[PDB]
Amino acid sequence: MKIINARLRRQEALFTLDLQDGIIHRITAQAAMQTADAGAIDAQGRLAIPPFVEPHIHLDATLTAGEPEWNRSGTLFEGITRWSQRKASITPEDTRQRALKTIGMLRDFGVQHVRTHVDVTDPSLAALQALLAVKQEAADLIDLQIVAFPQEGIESYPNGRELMTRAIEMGADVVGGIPHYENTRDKGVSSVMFLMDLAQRYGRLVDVHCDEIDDPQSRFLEVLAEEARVRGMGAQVTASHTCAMGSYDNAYCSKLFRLLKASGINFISCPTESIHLQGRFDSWPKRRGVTRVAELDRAGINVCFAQDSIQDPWYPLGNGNILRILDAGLHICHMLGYDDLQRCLDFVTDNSARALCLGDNYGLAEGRPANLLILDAENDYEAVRRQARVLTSIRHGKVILQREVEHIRYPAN
Amino acid sequence: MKIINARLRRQEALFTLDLQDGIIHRITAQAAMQTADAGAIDAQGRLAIPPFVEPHIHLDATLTAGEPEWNRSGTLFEGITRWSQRKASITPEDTRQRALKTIGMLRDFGVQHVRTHVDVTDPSLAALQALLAVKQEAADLIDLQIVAFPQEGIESYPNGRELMTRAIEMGADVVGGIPHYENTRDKGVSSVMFLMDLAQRYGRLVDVHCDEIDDPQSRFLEVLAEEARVRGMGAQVTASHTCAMGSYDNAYCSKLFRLLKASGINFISCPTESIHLQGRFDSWPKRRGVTRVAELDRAGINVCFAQDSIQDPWYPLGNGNILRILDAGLHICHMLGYDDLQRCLDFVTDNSARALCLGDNYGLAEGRPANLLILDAENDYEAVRRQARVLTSIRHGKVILQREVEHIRYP
Ligand SMILES: Nc1nc(=O)[nH]cc1F
Ligand SMILES: Nc1nc(=O)[nH]cc1F
Ligand SMILES: [Fe+2]
Ligand SMILES: [Fe+2]
Repeated sequence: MKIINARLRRQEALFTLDLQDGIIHRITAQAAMQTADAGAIDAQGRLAIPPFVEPHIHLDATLTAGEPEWNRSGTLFEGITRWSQRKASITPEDTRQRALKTIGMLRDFGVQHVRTHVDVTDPSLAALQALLAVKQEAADLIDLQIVAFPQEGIESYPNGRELMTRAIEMGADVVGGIPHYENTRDKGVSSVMFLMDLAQRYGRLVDVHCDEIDDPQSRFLEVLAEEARVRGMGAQVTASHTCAMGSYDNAYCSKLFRLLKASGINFISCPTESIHLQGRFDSWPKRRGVTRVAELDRAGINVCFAQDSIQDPWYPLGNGNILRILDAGLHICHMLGYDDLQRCLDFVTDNSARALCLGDNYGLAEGRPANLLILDAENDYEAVRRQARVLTSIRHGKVILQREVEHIRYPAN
Repeated sequence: MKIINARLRRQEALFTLDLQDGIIHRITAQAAMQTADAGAIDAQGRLAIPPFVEPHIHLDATLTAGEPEWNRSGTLFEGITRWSQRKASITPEDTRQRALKTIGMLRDFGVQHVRTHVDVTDPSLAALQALLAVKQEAADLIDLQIVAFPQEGIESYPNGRELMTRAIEMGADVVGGIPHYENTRDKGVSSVMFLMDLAQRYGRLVDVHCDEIDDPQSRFLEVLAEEARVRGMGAQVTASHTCAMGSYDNAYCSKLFRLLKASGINFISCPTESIHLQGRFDSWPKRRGVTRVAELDRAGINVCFAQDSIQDPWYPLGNGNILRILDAGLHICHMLGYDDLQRCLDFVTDNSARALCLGDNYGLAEGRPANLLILDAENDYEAVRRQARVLTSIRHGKVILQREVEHIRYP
């Protein structure tokens, strides 16, 4: 299949992309606009990018907001209580139906790579069973990674170490954790030691809910980064949230950055989720509660944005559109400078792909899989400013989604 | 013209809206999802609302981002510097062309009511002249209100008082102000006294940029509210921004609220603008810098949301879509409760209309102007969740915008 008149990120020239056998066969700069022969897609000067990535979402909990009760306080902790209640009625088929519906939303907005956390603090591991099957069933739309996520703690929940182990042995791709939620500081530390041992023993990736709390004493990130560094696993390890970093002592944080850089770990921020869940224990002034995204990025540290929740016990909105999350993140993290906006798509594509260790299975380069979108915009700035629609989504060389370009009529002239 | 099968806000019932001679002739409850007759518009269970309002925007500065230099710090103060530079080459034609294009964006997203601030710290009053003209020219799309806004201060700029007076004489609807930017506290206070005298003498509305700064000592709001209360002009008065309130001592703020309630003034918050401009002088933790929107609303005080800027020396983004602003404000102000979401369109429709004193010229009631939208959603919650598109905009009983319903194909 041929795509002509396509823009590529941060370049002026138009390109033709030749897709064959499910991979990108050739990419070639054109002289100017050209005409689509039969069986050629004309991108019409629109941007072609690799697919959006959703590197952190809770598909087991998606679409359960209000069941059986609402999170009245809007806090992380009440959300956990509400989820605990909903867990009483989770079945594999219930999980499957909700997850597939949310996957449809992600697909509608150009997401082809998803990393989902699944709560394994449930002796039945019902949601895990369902999502391991969804991974197979939904492969025509997405590549799904599954994180074994001990929502109620590893050290603090009955048989927590055993449940994490079962989940990894069943084939969860990523080992999770929640050290700030363990009952004591010492158990928070030992949970990190366990999960890293587990990840290393089974050769899995790591993605830990790390310091998702406004307490400036929540410093489990240093433990994770140092284990990553010592074990030589940096690239395989992601720290999600790190909200407490947004409240750290600045002298400590400056020291910390040396280790963060040295460890080579990745960071995920969920700005719409954290703006909603953080700052709840302040009066006024009210902190933003988001990690230091701009600063990590300027230090050469890989950071990206994620939606986290869609209509679940923690977050009542969500429609699958990662560009809305990008917009929120640039605002809250003070990244609306000219240079930030010229490359802002990094934070929902390339950086996220690096966090998920997609390697050569991602990106527009000859020889890589033919997975791409055509966006209704010419560049990064216009993409975020207009919240550009995904006009075409192509997966394994096939068109899986097509939108018409919006047309507004003015009947009164 | 007849619209059938329309949802109205916060009800499950279906309605027919009958429009004649530019007004809403009849609103009738239906007993079913009806088959449409040849002439009728079938809303198909979609929500009909009065138009979105943009109660605070700077049209004179719109689409000037980067001219002649960028706001590198992303601060309110550098923004004023860059604007001062851009103002050096502002002309009426320049203002008119940019303002019309942004008005086009606002129209595209269902905005029919707009209050623009115009910088009158300019002895040529170029932008004001242009916008007074645009108010008439663009009346087929929007009802525009103009605020005489002394960007560089009243007491603090050469002939500031005389320029404010001249701007009002020329026909500005609203008297503006910027007390926290005056050079001393005492001059901030005197500027409020002057601007209230000016508004009261010429019978104009008031809308002040009030305490747009993270300084907890910035307390001009109390002076503004007290003057409003004493003069009996609360309903005519609006305080825009009030970012400092998000940093006030809490005992003081609790006391202040009694005055805010008694004064009857309105509040406008610009969440995307403030999240961008505020908190710049903190390290960590970093404050939100937005006023106490949820608290004002719970105290029965009228508050609403606005875009503030579209691609200007203060804010590099913007596309005219007020629903994105609503989204931002609900998140940043911690108003994502179930109850909040069920009525969240208040903050970009009814509340804003109240701030602009639109009265019976606004709202879906018999006898009122046939100005309304059909949104691609059934209720407030879905409208903000999906960022619902405006499918139809009707003004004075005529369709002025039509969008196709989006249809995704899956091959
Ligand atoms: N933000 C969240 N934190 C958690 O620990 N669980 C689920 C969530 F959505
Ligand atoms: N937020 C703003 N404050 C001002 O004083 N001027 C212009 C703006 F856009
Ligand atoms: Fe999460
Ligand atoms: Fe303003």
